[PDB]
Amino acid sequence: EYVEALYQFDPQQDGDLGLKPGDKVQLLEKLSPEWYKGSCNGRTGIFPANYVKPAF
Repeated sequence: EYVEALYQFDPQQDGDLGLKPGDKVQLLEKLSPEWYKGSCNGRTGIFPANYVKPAF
């Protein structure tokens, strides 16, 4: 499963996966309704679920 970032998430804590709009992210785990774990361009971390939409 892959998702696409719609909004810029600026990371603030170690383990956060920063996102720029258009970035496609491999979804590794849905931790809760509010936080996902994923990978993008070689980086792995967590990000809020409402920054992204389905891609494939």
